[PDB]
Amino acid sequence: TLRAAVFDLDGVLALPAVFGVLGRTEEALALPRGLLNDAFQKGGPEGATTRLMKGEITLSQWIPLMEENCRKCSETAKVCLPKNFSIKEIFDKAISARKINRPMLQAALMLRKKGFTTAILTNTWLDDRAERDGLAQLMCELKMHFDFLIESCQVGMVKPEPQIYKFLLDTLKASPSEVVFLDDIGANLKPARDLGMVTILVQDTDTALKELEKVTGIQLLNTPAPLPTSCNPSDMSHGYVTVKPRVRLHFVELGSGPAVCLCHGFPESWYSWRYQIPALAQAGYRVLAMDMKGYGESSAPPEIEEYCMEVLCKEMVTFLDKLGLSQAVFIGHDWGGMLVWYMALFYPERVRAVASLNTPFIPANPNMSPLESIKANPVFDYQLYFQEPGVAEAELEQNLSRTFKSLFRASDESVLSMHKVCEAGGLFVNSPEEPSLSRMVTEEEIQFYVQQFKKSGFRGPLNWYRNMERNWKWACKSLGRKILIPALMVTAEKDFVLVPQMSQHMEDWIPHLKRGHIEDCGHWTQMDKPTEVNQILIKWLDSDAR
Amino acid sequence: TLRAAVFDLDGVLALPAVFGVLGRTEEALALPRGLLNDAFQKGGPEGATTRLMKGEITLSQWIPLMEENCRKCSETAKVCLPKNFSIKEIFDKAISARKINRPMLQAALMLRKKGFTTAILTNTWLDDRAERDGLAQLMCELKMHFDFLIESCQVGMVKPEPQIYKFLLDTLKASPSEVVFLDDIGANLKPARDLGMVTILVQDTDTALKELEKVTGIQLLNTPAPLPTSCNPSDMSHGYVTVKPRVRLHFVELGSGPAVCLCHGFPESWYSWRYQIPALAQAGYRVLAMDMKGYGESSAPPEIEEYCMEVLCKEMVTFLDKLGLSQAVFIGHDWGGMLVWYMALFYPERVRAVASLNTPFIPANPNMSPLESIKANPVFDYQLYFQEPGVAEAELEQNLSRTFKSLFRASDESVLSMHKVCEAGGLFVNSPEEPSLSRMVTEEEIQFYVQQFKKSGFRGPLNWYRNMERNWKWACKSLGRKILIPALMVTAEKDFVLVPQMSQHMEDWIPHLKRGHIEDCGHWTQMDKPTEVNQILIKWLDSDAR
Ligand SMILES: O=C(N[C@H]1CC[C@H](Oc2ccc(C(=O)O)cc2)CC1)N[C@]12C[C@H]3C[C@H](C[C@H](C3)C1)C2
Ligand SMILES: O=C(N[C@H]1CC[C@H](Oc2ccc(C(=O)O)cc2)CC1)N[C@]12C[C@H]3C[C@H](C[C@H](C3)C1)C2
Ligand SMILES: [Mg+2]
Ligand SMILES: [Mg+2]
Repeated sequence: TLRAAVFDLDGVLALPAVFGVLGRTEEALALPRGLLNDAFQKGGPEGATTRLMKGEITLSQWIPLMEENCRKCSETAKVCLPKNFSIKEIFDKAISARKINRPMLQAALMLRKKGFTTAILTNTWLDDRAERDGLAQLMCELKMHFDFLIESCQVGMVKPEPQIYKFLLDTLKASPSEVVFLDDIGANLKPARDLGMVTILVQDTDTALKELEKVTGIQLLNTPAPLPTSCNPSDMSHGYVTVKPRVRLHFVELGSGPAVCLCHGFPESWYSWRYQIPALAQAGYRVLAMDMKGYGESSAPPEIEEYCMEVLCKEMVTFLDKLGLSQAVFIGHDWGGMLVWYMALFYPERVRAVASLNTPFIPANPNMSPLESIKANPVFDYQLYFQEPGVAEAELEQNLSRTFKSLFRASDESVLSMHKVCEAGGLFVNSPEEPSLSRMVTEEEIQFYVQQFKKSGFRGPLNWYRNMERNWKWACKSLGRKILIPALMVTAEKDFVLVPQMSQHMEDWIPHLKRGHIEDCGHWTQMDKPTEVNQILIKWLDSDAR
Repeated sequence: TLRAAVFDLDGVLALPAVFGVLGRTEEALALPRGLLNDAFQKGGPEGATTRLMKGEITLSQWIPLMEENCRKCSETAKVCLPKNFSIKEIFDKAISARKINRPMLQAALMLRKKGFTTAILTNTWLDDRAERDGLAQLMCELKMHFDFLIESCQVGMVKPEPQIYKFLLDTLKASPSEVVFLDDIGANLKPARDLGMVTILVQDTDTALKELEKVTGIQLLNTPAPLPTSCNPSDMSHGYVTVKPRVRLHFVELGSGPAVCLCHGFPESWYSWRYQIPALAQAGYRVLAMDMKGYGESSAPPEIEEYCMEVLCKEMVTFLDKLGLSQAVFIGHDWGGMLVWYMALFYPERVRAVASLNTPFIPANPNMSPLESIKANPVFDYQLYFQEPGVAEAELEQNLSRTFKSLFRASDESVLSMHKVCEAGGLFVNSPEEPSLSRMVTEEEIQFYVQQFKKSGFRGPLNWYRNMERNWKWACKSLGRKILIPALMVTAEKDFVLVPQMSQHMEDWIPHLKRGHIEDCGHWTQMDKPTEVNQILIKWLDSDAR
C-alpha cells in the first residue's frame, strides 16, 4: 500500500540540524536556555523567519532582523549579549557544519530502487551569503537522488501549514495514506498525520529507519554496501568537437574543477566510466569522459592509419585546444591506458597528471619487432587474430548481445579463453550462444553497449590493434625520455592478460610513480570494483593533481 | 608572389627571448660574459641542448646536464659559480617572463586575413616542469592564429639544420621563394636564404615589420586596432543537455576556470557572443554560451507558457544540475539580461555573480499591470505588435536575410523605427527590401543567423514576449527581496530602447551594483563594442567573481 516516501532535509537527510547549533551556541556563550530559538521564532506567522522560509526575503536581509530579535529577547530576559555577537558568524559555522546523513540517503535510494516515489520536503531560504556555494553543493548532491525537491521558499508555503502537504500530495500524485513522511520536528508531522500519512519522528537515524523498514516491508538498515552512483546517458551533458574535417570526438561532461579526461578501453565506451563520473564530479573535478576515436558517437573512419598512436594523441591535443584546455589530467584503462602514457611522453605540457588502470607502461623494444614480442606471450594470441581486416569484425558484430555478455565478466565468471584463439579460429568457438548475465552488469547496461556498437561496429576499435609497426617506430623516438609528471599505476589482481607483474619494471621509466592495487579484480576494472577505483583515484587526484 | 609567412616564436612572437635572460643572469650574477651560452650550446649537434630540442629528452632530464655544463665551463674559465646557483630557478624566471608580442601576432593575423598561409617554426622542448602549464597556455593562445605550428621537439629536427626547412616548405605546399621567414638569430636565416626564401632578422619589432610590410605590400604597422578574436562555429565544442523530456539546451563551450554562462537576447544566438567567447576563455574562465530556449539548436516547443520567466529560470537551474555546476556567473544582454536578474532573485545560491548589458533591473509594478506600463512608453510599441501569435512570425520569417540585416545595425545606421509599429502594421513597412550591410557584421555572419532561424523560426523567441501577465504575477513574489550578490550593470549610450536612464533607480534594489558605460553603442552591444565589452566584463569578473 505504501508507494511514496518524503524526507525532511535538516535533521533527516542532513546532520547536525541547524536548530541544534542554536542550543550549543546558547550553551557555548552561556546565554539563557532557548534564547536563540525564541529569537528565531519571533512573531510566528508574521515573523521574520517565516518571511525567510516563505521566500519573501533573502537570508541576508534576514540576518540583521534576527539580531534585533536577539537584542529584544535578551533585553526582555534581562541579560546582555556577549561582546562581538554575530548571527552571521553563527549561521556560517552551523550551515557549513552539516553533511549528508549517509544511512538515510541510502535508505531513500533503496526505496526509490524498489519503485517508491521519493521527495525532499523542507523549509528553507534564499541564500545570498558570500558562502552560499557550500549549501548549493549539498543540495545538488542531494537532489539528484529524489523525484522531487519541494522548498518552502520556492513554493511560498511552510511546514507545518496544511497547504504545503496538499501541494506535496498533489506533486506526488499520491493519496495521503500512500506516503511515509520523515521529519525531526513533531509539529511538522501533525498535519501529515491528520491527512492519514504514515509519519516518523526522526530522533536517532537508526530507530527512524527501523520504523521505516517495518512500515515499508523493505530492508533498509544493515543492508549490503550499495554501488556508487551510475549515469543515465540521457541525463548527461553530451559534448562534440571536430578535431579535423573527417573526425568528431564525443564526450560526456560532469562537474567543475581541474579537467579530468577519462579514456576507455577495447571494446568499450564513455559509459565504461559510469561509476567514476559522479564520484569525481562530487570530488571537485571537471570530468570529460570520452568516446575514443572509433566508438559510440565519435567518428570511425575506416582507414587503419587513422588509429595509430601518434594520430590518436595528436587528436587528443587538438581536443584540448578547441575546448580551451591548456592541460587536463589523463586517466585511461586498457588501450586508453596505453594512450595516456604516450600522451605523457609526447605532450607533458598538456598533461597535468597521468594514471592508468591495468595497462602498465611498456616501452618499445628497439631490437625486437612487436610481432615477435606478441608471439613471445601465449595470452596475447587474440591480438594476432585481430590483424586480418574483416575476420574479427565479423565474429564480433555477428551477435552484439552475445559479444558483450561474453566479454564483460568478473574473475570467477570467465567463459572465454584468450588462449589459442587463432588455432581455434575465433574468440567464441567454444563459448555459449546465450551467456548468462555476469554479476557486474544488468541487461540494460549490456543493451547500451549493444546500441552503441550498432553505429560503427568493430572496424574502428579493432583498427587500434593494426598499427603495431607504426606505433613501434613512433614509440622508439621516446626511448631517451622519462615520465616525470605525476603518475599513478593501478593493478588488477585477477587480470589474466594485463597481469600486475607486467608493471614491475615501471619505476625505471617513471621514478615517482605512485601505485594502487585492487584484489579480486578482473580486466573490466571500473565496473568490477567501482568503489575501490573511486577511492584510489580521488585520493590520488587530491594529493597529486591539485 | 609572396603567399606564406613563417614566424619564429622566441624573440619574434614572444618577448623577451630566453637567450637574453641568459645574458642578464650572467650580468646579474657577475659571471664571465657568455658563460651561460657556452654551457647551453655545449657539444653542438652531439650536445644536451640539441637532444632537448630534438625531443630525445625532456626539459627536466636536461636541467642537471646543463648544470654540469656550467660547472665544466666555469672550471675551464677559472671562476666559481655562486652559492645556491640553480638552472631550474633561472629557466623558471625566464620562461614565465615572456609574453606574446602583440604587434607581431597582429601582423601575422593581418597577413592571414589577406590570405597568407602563416606558420610558427620554432626550436623547443618537451616541458615537464611542475610549472609547464604557463608555457602550455602561451602556446595555446598563439597556435589558434596560425595554419601550422612546427616544433623542433615534435618533428625531431632543429633550426638551423636544412632538413627542417624542407619539412617546412613541404608542410606549406609552397616553394621557397613564396615564403617570408622571420627569426631573431641570423644562423637560422642562412638556410632559408639558401633556398631563396625572403628572410627578416628580427631585432626590434617595428623595423622587422617595416621590412615585412615592404616585401608583402600589405600595411602591417600603424594599422587600425583589430577586432577581438571571433569564433568559427565548427571549431567550437558544442554541448547538449536535456532539461526535461520535451526540451534540450544547446551551448558552445570554451576555457577553464569559474563557470560563466552567457545569455543572449532577442532574436539572437550563442553566436552573438562570438567576440566575448575567446577573451573570457583567455581571461581564465569556463565560458558556456547558450542558445536560449527557442533558438538555434535548442528546443522550441510551440506553447507560450514554455517561455514564461519562471519556466525559463527553472530550466537554467536544471542545466546547472545536469552539468554538475553548483554555481555559475550569469551574464545576459536584452531578454537574457532580464532573465539573469531573475535568476539572482529566485536562485542566489546558484548564481556566483550576475551582470547585464543594456537590460536594467525593472521590478514589477504591483499596482499597474504590464499591459498598462507598455502603453505608457511609445518606444515599447513593437512589443504590442508581438502579442498576436502569428503576425510577427510571418513578417520576420518572410525574408530572414532582410530581417537580420535590418535589425543588426550600429547607431548611425538605423533603418527601422520601433515607433508606432502597430499603426504602421509591421516592423518593415517603410524599411528597404535589401538593406545595406551594416558596418558591424559581414555577409557571412548574417547568413549564420539566417541558417539558425531556419530551424525553428520566430515562434519560440516571440513567445518570450507573450507572458507579460504570468511573469508579472511571478515577479511580484520577489518585491520583498534584494539583490546582494555581486552585480554589474552595463549601459549603452545609444540604445534607443534600453536607454541608460531606465537603469537610474537600480541601486534601490541592488545597493552594491557596479556599473559600466559604453559610449557610441547601439542595442547590439557585444558586436558593436566588443573591445569595450570584453574590457568591462573581464575587469569585473577578476575583482568580483574570483
Ligand atoms: O588487448 C588489450 N585488451 C584486451 C581487450 C579484450 C579483453 O578480452 C577479455 C578480457 C577478459 C575476459 C574475461 O574476464 O574472461 C575475456 C576477454 C582482453 C584484453 N589491451 C592492450 C593494452 C595495451 C596495448 C595493446 C596491447 C596490450 C597492452 C594489451 C592492447
Ligand atoms: O524588447 C527587447 N529588445 C528589443 C529587441 C529588438 C530590438 O529591435 C531593434 C533594435 C535596434 C534597432 C536599431 O538599431 O535600429 C532596430 C531594432 C529592440 C529591442 N528587450 C526587452 C528586455 C526586457 C524584457 C522585455 C521588455 C523590455 C525589458 C525590453 C524585452
Ligand atoms: Mg528538520
Ligand atoms: Mg629565436
